[PDB]
Amino acid sequence: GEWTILERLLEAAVQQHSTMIGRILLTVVVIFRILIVAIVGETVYDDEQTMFVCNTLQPGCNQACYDRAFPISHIRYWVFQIIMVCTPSLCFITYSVHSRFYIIQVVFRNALEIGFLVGQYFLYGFSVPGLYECNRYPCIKEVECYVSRPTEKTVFLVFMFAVSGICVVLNLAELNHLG
Amino acid sequence: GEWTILERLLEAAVQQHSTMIGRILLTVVVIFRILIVAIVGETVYDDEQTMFVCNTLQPGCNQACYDRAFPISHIRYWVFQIIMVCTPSLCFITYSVHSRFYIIQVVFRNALEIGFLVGQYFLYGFSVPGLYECNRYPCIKEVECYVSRPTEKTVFLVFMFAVSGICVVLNLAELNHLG
Amino acid sequence: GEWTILERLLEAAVQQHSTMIGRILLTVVVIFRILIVAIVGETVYDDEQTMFVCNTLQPGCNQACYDRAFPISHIRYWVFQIIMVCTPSLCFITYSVHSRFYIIQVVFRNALEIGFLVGQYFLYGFSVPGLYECNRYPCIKEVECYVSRPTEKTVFLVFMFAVSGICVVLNLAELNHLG
Amino acid sequence: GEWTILERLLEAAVQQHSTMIGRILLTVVVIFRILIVAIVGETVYDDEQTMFVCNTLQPGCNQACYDRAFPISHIRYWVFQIIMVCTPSLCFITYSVHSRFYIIQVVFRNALEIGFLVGQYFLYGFSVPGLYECNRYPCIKEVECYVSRPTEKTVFLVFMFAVSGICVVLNLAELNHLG
Amino acid sequence: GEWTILERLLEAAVQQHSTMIGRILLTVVVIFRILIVAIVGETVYDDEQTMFVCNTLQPGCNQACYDRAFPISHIRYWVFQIIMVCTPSLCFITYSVHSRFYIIQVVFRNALEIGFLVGQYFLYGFSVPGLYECNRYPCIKEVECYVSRPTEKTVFLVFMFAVSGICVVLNLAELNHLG
Amino acid sequence: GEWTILERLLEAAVQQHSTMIGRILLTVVVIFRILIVAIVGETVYDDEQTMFVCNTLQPGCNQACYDRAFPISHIRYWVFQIIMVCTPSLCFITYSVHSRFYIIQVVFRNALEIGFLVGQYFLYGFSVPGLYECNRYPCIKEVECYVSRPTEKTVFLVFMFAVSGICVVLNLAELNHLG
Amino acid sequence: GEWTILERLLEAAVQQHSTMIGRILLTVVVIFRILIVAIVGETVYDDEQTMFVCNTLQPGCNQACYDRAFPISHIRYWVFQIIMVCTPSLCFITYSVHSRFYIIQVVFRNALEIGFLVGQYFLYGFSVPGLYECNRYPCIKEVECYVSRPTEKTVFLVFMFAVSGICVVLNLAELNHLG
Amino acid sequence: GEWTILERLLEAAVQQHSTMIGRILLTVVVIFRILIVAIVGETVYDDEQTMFVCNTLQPGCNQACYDRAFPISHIRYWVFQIIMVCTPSLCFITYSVHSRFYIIQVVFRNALEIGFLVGQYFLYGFSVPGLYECNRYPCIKEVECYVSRPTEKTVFLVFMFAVSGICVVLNLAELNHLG
Amino acid sequence: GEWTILERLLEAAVQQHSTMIGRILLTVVVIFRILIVAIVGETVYDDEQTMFVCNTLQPGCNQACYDRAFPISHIRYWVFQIIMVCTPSLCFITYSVHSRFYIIQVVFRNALEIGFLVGQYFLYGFSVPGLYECNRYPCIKEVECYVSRPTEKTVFLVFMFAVSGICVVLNLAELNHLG
Ligand SMILES: CC(C)CCC[C@@H](C)[C@H]1CC[C@H]2[C@@H]3CC=C4C[C@@H](OC(=O)CCC(=O)O)CC[C@]4(C)[C@H]3CC[C@]12C
Ligand SMILES: CC(C)CCC[C@@H](C)[C@H]1CC[C@H]2[C@@H]3CC=C4C[C@@H](OC(=O)CCC(=O)O)CC[C@]4(C)[C@H]3CC[C@]12C
Ligand SMILES: CC(C)CCC[C@@H](C)[C@H]1CC[C@H]2[C@@H]3CC=C4C[C@@H](OC(=O)CCC(=O)O)CC[C@]4(C)[C@H]3CC[C@]12C
Ligand SMILES: CC(C)CCC[C@@H](C)[C@H]1CC[C@H]2[C@@H]3CC=C4C[C@@H](OC(=O)CCC(=O)O)CC[C@]4(C)[C@H]3CC[C@]12C
Ligand SMILES: CC(C)CCC[C@@H](C)[C@H]1CC[C@H]2[C@@H]3CC=C4C[C@@H](OC(=O)CCC(=O)O)CC[C@]4(C)[C@H]3CC[C@]12C
Ligand SMILES: CC(C)CCC[C@@H](C)[C@H]1CC[C@H]2[C@@H]3CC=C4C[C@@H](OC(=O)CCC(=O)O)CC[C@]4(C)[C@H]3CC[C@]12C
Ligand SMILES: CC(C)CCC[C@@H](C)[C@H]1CC[C@H]2[C@@H]3CC=C4C[C@@H](OC(=O)CCC(=O)O)CC[C@]4(C)[C@H]3CC[C@]12C
Ligand SMILES: CC(C)CCC[C@@H](C)[C@H]1CC[C@H]2[C@@H]3CC=C4C[C@@H](OC(=O)CCC(=O)O)CC[C@]4(C)[C@H]3CC[C@]12C
Ligand SMILES: CC(C)CCC[C@@H](C)[C@H]1CC[C@H]2[C@@H]3CC=C4C[C@@H](OC(=O)CCC(=O)O)CC[C@]4(C)[C@H]3CC[C@]12C
Repeated sequence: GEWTILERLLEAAVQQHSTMIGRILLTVVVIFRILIVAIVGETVYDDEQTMFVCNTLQPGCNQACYDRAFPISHIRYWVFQIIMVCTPSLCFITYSVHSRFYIIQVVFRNALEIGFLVGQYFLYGFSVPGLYECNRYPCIKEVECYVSRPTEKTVFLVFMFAVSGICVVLNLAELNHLG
Repeated sequence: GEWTILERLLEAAVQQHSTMIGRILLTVVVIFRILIVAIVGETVYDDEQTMFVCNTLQPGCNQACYDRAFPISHIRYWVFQIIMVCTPSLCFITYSVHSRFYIIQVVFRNALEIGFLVGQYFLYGFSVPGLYECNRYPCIKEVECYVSRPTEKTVFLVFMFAVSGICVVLNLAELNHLG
Repeated sequence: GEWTILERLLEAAVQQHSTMIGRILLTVVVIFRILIVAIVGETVYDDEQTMFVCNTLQPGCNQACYDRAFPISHIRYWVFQIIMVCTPSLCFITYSVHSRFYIIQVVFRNALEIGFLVGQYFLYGFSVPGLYECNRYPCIKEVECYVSRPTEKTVFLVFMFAVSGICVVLNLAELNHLG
Repeated sequence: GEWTILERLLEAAVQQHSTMIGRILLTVVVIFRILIVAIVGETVYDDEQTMFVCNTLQPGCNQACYDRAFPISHIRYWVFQIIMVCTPSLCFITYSVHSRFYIIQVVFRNALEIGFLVGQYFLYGFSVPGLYECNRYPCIKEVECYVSRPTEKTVFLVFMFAVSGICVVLNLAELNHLG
Repeated sequence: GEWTILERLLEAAVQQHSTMIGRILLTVVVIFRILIVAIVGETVYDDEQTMFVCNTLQPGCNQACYDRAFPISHIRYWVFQIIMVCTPSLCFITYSVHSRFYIIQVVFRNALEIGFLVGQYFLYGFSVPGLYECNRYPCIKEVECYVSRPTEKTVFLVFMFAVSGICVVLNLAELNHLG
Repeated sequence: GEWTILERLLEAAVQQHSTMIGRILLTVVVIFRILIVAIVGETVYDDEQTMFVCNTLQPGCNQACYDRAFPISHIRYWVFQIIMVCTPSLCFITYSVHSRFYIIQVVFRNALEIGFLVGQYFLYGFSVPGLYECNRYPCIKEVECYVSRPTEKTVFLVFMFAVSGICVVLNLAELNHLG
Repeated sequence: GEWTILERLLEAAVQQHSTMIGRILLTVVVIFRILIVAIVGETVYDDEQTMFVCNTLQPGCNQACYDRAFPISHIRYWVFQIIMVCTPSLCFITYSVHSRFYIIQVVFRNALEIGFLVGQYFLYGFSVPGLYECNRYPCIKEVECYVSRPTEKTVFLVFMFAVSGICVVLNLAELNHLG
Repeated sequence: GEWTILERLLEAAVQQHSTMIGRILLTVVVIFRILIVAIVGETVYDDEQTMFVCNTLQPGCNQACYDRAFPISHIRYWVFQIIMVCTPSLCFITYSVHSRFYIIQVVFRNALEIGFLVGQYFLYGFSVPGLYECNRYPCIKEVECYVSRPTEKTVFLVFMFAVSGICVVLNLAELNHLG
Repeated sequence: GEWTILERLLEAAVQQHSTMIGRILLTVVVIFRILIVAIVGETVYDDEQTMFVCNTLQPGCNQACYDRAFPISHIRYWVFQIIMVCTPSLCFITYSVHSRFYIIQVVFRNALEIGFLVGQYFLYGFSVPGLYECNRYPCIKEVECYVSRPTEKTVFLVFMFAVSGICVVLNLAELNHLG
């Protein structure tokens, strides 16, 4: 992934006036989200489908049950969330050199943070179990499948949920501050 | 992929005078297309032929049915589209330092955007199913094949179609603005 | 891993006034931790699950016993520790350009160093043996499993424990210096 | 490996006053060690365990005999040696901007060079044979194993020993020069 | 099978006085039962467990589901029935050379014929299907298994049931004849 | 197969008065049917299911398509026909020692010969092809299967049909002779 | 097995004077033991070691656990018992043509019948389970193994125990008769 | 094969008056044909299709090329020839107990011997080579196949041709003797 | 094995005058040797080389170590011994119909019995262990191999040694009787 283009864009997008809460929120976003996703998370989800196995002899059942158990990977959801959260801060380049803008940005950023947090709760939950039960064609009746590295993905889920809750609390604090 | 050469060329190609609609179009192109293709999309289509399987014993039938089901990969079509869309904006370097030019650029950019959107509709459609039916030599009669990660590629297709429709609407808005 | 973003952040975060002990601690952190993790350690833990084998015919027992023997990889724990240790020094950017701060930073850095050292002692220990005994479902009764590169991971464990003990001694020396 | 961080640190660490012998030693270190390890040596030791085979049917005997024959890889020992040798020259950044220092640096650098040369002689020797005899559990009695690319690793061993002997001779020449 | 010992015993056991119905019953028994079992039936049930397959990867599930689907083979039940039916006629050798005996023999032969016919109805039924559903340990949940030569074993079942019904009708005819 | 019991029964069953046509029919039956089935035919149909293959990866499709292509083996049909044809001649033992009988025997033997000849025509035909097309569950759509020793089974079919036609012509000749 | 030599020897050994109980015992021995072992039992124990499987990857563990679970096959024990029981009746040929002898024969036959019945109880028991637990070298710790055709061997065990108990009761009846 | 039925039939068929040449012909037939086919030849052609291999990956090509190279096995042709040659001598049982007959028998026996000798020359030839070239569907273009035990089948072919030529010479000698 | 030819020869060879000890010896030979070898022993040694395995990857090492561990099978040694022991009793047919002969026969029979008993002690011993150690070419150094059915072959060895010792004691008793 070409993270240096996003780095240079975020360097040119952090020149806008911000409050204390906004700078604490940017510090949490830079440290607890970007460096961890861009350094640690890529290799964890590397052998997700290679080391996914099911107890059957039916061709094509592994693909069906893997696609049914993990519709979207965690890492790609987090990368999309990171890109979308910083979008309101990237519209400053277009709107500047070319206080209502600040309020609109804050409102949109709060709505995005809450939407992504709720979507993360509904998509995944709080844990990744080590077994899965599958009843999708072409598999015959119900079969059982086994997952790769479930403990380290439960740890990743819990850590990301905690960081997103912190950023949501700071967003609501600043929203109350504006009034 | 060497995306930093395109970055430096687009940095030297965005010095041309543009309208408000043109800057909104460039912002949508930079955010919703380049960062997602250059960060997220490369790894999704990595095991497309390795995890493609068919129910047969005939040598060479997997290659024939994979080539018949996916004549061109989605990711390479999107990269070519990204390069071609920014071509009219890259001819400014040749035509400058060396308002009719602006109008010609707008006309060509609208024609390219509509051509690629229609070609994307005719090549792929709106969904990627999880099964395929193949009747190509050397396969005997019709055989059935199974696809890798179909839900996340339906999600990618829908997202790209929405972004291309937004950029087409802005292109027609600016075309009407010029008159 | 994108270590150059952390490099540029640590270049912009080392402009704070520091004592002699703090500069010796930063030199030990830069040399004995970052260059070794960022150059040497990545390739050692590359085939940890591919070259992990157990003596059984049960599908899914390799995944269960590998997840039970190594809940979190050493390399990811060390990367997270490196990021967290430098966090108090990365809050200077937010708190500066925007002596109590120095004392609070020292207290938090000492607490983090001791917490990570104790957690490393409780998670892993001092050696990595070459055999493992597993009694987790779906494995039948107890089975025996064999580990990849155990001597070079015992060497890595001992080296990291020695460096962390040195940095803890310097942190307590500076804490006594402040009084 | 992130060799550009070490490059930038060595660029900022070569601003210290040095003698003629010290500059010849730095030239030999830069050319005959860093460029060869950082360009040529990484790919040679890539399939060391994949292309290591033994004549047996016992599960887990390949891991035991590979770990017994190569406790530490040559390439990682050389990288650690390169980092440690340049450490005395990297303490100048801390000790400068913040002739006894020069003498202490020379003494420590000579001790490190001799220690690593003797350790390299005792760990490996002068050649890498193409056969190995193993009598480690779980292997039954003694078994025979075959090695990958032994001639090119004997060539690498001899070349590195010659370069280290040259740098040791220059270190003792400068030590005599100081008196 | 040593059928010639039974042949010589039945040659020495058919010297007893019998009625017309008893000789018709012996003719049906000799032709429609002994020659067909002793010539045709042995090879049909030769690959019953070798060509029995189930859709699973679990060791030991084939043995469990084959033992659950066919507790006793058809051919061995028929051989035991043939031996037991001729037992009352083989007690004449002991009771002769050494009309109440004739009546007791007829009563016992009728009871045996009806018992075996009812047991054959309850054990097997009228058809052998080509699929089986198994939920026995160590198989996980329910699995599906496929049978070898089901049409020719349905034909064998129907033929044997018809012959046994004919012999039962003749036994009841003679029982009524005695009064 | 225990053919010597049938031999001894046919030796004790050929003591009945017969015409010239009946003795020619018995000679054709003894030579062209019993010796060939009892010597030559057993080994030809030994590997019928072992050397039967289909082009698929579906478990259980070989059993389904083999059972659909050969509901009853040729050799077992011929053995049953041989036993049934000689049945009217085996009722002489019961009816003798214990000319209307001769006429009834001739009528029943002609009816059996014609019934078996017509059934052989409808079951099999005149040739055994080397390919088969199968569309039975669990096979997906239509698959193609290959047969073992088809030329030698076409030769066997033609030879048996010719011999049965000769015996039918002699049976009708004797039936006309009686009037 | 050459059962016709034993047949001819038992034909020449049954010319001795015997009582009513002795003839009933010989009838039970001839029918319920010899014909069933010589016709039915040989094929049941044909694939005992081929269809015996264990859940392991260790070479040589199948042989060790099969030899530990079935030290002597049931069928060979029954054949030896049949030969030994008829031995006292086969010494009449030597002692005749060449009432104390009759009494000695009865005493020895009763002792043999009781010894074999008790040995059968202690060797096997009353049932054959479908699972076995093995802890014999070279198997690692305890492993689990699966048995072939356990229900039909429990049926065989029960039938043989019932017949042996009947023959023991008749032997003790005749022993009391002699006084 | 049940050769004892043919033995007993040939014992009852050699009671006809014969000349010296006819008895020499019967001696050659009994010794050089029946004992060798009935003792030696059965096991040679046992693994003809199991040990027949071709250099391809196409399913079903082995069956096609084996059926094309050996339309009828040598051993079955020889058994049929043996049965047919003795047929004229087996019609004596029907024609006797029930010199023109002798002449008709001699004429038919000579015609059969010459027909079978010429058919053996045209079907097979004089040698069995060790390679075969096959261009039959489903094989792609021409493929090469390898034969099992070719030298011992060339020896068998030559021996049988010599014996058949001797019997043909004796048949023509006796035909000339009759005139 | 054609044991009925030996049966008929031993029936025609037991017409010679013999003493009481000679008839007891013939009874022990007929019962405890011929019926057990001809009924029980053939199937025990059926899978001796198929179920013999060694822990290696070297082609041809199984054949070498099996031939080194079992130079001659037990069953073939016992069959040869049975044939040779009865040879002196088979020379009576030649020497009769065509008391010094009796003495010479007794002397030769005693010498043969003692020679075979001593040879059996030196060839095999008293037990068959379950492991074997092999150091024969092409095996590399020493390897370990595992044996099939060792307990039932130790039982067979002990039983045969006991019977041979009984027959040797009776032979020496009769030798002393002659004087
Ligand atoms: C996360 C995905 C699924 C939807 C992403 C939608 C974005 C494309 C949204 C989120 C932030 C939104 C922007 C937030 C702020 C505004 C400012 C608004 O203009 C101003 O505040 C300045 C001019 C004025 O004062 O009216 C125009 C719309 C815009 C750009 C919004 C348009 C819709 C945006 C770009
Ligand atoms: C997407 C693929 C399949 C075709 C790509 C074709 C391009 C090579 C096209 C699209 C944009 C086009 C250019 C758009 C604008 C013009 C300007 C035109 O010149 C001017 O407007 C300036 C001089 C003048 O005023 O006449 C000369 C042709 C050119 C470069 C066009 C030539 C053909 C181009 C390069
Ligand atoms: C390692 C993981 C599991 C927890 C990481 C928690 C961090 C997010 C902690 C460790 C360092 C802490 C900071 C260390 C120093 C302080 C300074 C404190 O403010 C000051 O010293 C300046 C203003 C003043 O003088 O009060 C406010 C809290 C803060 C940022 C702390 C908040 C909590 C932080 C960021
Ligand atoms: C290779 C591994 C196994 C051990 C690496 C140990 C290093 C951490 C050693 C080697 C070089 C040593 C340094 C070489 C020079 C000196 C200078 C000495 O101070 C001075 O010369 C300046 C002040 C003065 O003049 O006293 C303080 C110790 C120090 C940093 C040494 C401390 C121990 C160091 C850092
Ligand atoms: C099929 C299996 C499960 C049970 C087999 C039981 C047999 C052992 C049965 C069936 C036939 C029975 C026999 C049928 C006839 C009689 C005759 C009866 O004696 C007489 O009729 C003659 C003396 C008299 O007139 O009393 C003594 C019992 C006996 C042998 C019966 C005893 C029990 C037998 C042998
Ligand atoms: C081939 C299969 C499917 C059916 C086999 C049916 C047989 C059991 C048939 C064919 C020959 C038939 C027999 C042919 C001749 C007669 C003679 C008939 O009696 C007599 O001719 C003698 C007494 C008299 O003169 O009436 C009684 C029926 C019976 C035995 C027939 C009964 C039915 C039989 C046995
Ligand atoms: C089942 C296995 C383990 C041991 C088999 C031992 C046999 C060899 C036993 C069982 C029956 C026994 C025989 C039973 C009867 C007698 C009769 C006895 O002589 C007589 O009764 C007749 C002369 C006399 O009246 O003394 C001599 C011993 C002998 C043959 C016994 C010797 C030992 C025998 C042969
Ligand atoms: C080898 C296969 C392909 C054909 C086998 C045909 C047989 C069935 C042939 C060969 C010998 C032939 C027989 C040879 C001798 C004669 C004698 C002939 O009658 C006599 O010689 C006696 C009465 C008389 O003198 O006319 C009637 C035909 C018959 C049986 C022939 C009929 C046709 C037979 C049986
Ligand atoms: C077991 C194998 C390895 C050697 C087998 C050798 C046999 C072929 C031996 C054992 C018994 C021997 C026979 C035992 C008895 C004698 C009798 C002897 O003649 C007589 O006693 C009758 C005439 C006379 O009184 O001299 C001639 C040799 C011969 C047949 C012996 C010749 C050698 C024989 C056949």
